[PDB]
Amino acid sequence: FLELERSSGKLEWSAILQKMASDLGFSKILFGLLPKDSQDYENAFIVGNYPAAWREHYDRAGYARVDPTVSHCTQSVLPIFWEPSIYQTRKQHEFFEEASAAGLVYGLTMPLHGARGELGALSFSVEAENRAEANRFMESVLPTLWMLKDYALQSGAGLAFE
Amino acid sequence: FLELERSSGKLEWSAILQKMASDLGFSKILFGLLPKDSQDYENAFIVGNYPAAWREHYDRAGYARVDPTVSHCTQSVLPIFWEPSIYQTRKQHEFFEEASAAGLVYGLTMPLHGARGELGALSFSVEAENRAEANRFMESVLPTLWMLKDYALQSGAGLAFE
Ligand SMILES: CCCCCCCC(=O)CC(=O)N[C@H]1CCOC1=O
Ligand SMILES: CCCCCCCC(=O)CC(=O)N[C@H]1CCOC1=O
Repeated sequence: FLELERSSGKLEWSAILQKMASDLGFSKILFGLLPKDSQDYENAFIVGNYPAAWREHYDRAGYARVDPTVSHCTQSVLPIFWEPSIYQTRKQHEFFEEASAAGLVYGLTMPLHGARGELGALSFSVEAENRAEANRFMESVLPTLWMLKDYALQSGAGLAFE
Repeated sequence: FLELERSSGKLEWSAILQKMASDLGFSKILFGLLPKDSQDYENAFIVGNYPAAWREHYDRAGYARVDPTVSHCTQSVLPIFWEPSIYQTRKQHEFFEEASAAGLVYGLTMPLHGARGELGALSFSVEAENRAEANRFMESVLPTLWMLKDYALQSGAGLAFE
């Protein structure tokens, strides 16, 4: 946890975060951050190992307005699991189809709301065989994730905000 | 935690928040929240069972501007433990000495930063003989408190202001 805070720069910070996520049994992560009052989602600060094709397509298609995890983040400080039922609109249906093709089926997103108005998300995706297995897994590590997201946010904003 | 989310009104929500903190070892607590950019701390939505003399005295001589925990809250999302490591100035000396007289020797403060810009603090005080035991009491449930502060924040911001 405290290693995040000590890491000099983005690159080593990112590596620490990815490894910590890997330890817990997640295969993909995204840490994404925007400053206060900003809605420039396509130029957010992004770290992690999401597929670059997904990231580019997402930004090009403006999926930040479509991704149900992102609207949720703008509205809440509580985690959102990537349950089928968060994908409610036709476009979110297609979003899910496309996210699945990129390996992003099971996971959750922890909203980030930093001390200086930063808005963001920390998503963790797990490769699982079914929704029963995935959810039960995420539920096991959730208290750890909960502390992790705020440490990530404070240190991560700290390399971004300054 | 969901029993908090379902709370209809402030009084009802307050009782369950007080009960839960109490169940966790914290006989004194303060949930205080401001809307976006409200620096008038005496305007803040306030629940908990801090001694009323302390609160009114606090909200009148601008102890919010002296309290090291509030300074921290405007800069961090991470918890701050109440200790001389944070009370070090002379103006912060007597703050602690006075907080001590009111029974607030040991505790911690979870900064609050809600999704719509809300600013505030959830503070838990614990009764203990010494700081070693005090820290044990707090660190043992810190993951639970971490979840509780965000649950309190989301539900709370929706009752205070909505
Ligand atoms: C506020 C920061 C800007 C947003 C960066 C992109 C946010 C996300 O990509 C959220 C996220 O992890 N969504 C997941 C949900 C299934 O597919 C995804 O890509
Ligand atoms: C943003 C909220 C506006 C003012 C709310 C008061 C917050 C606090 O009272 C912080 C707090 O709990 N300080 C602790 C430290 C020892 O005595 C106290 O009263």
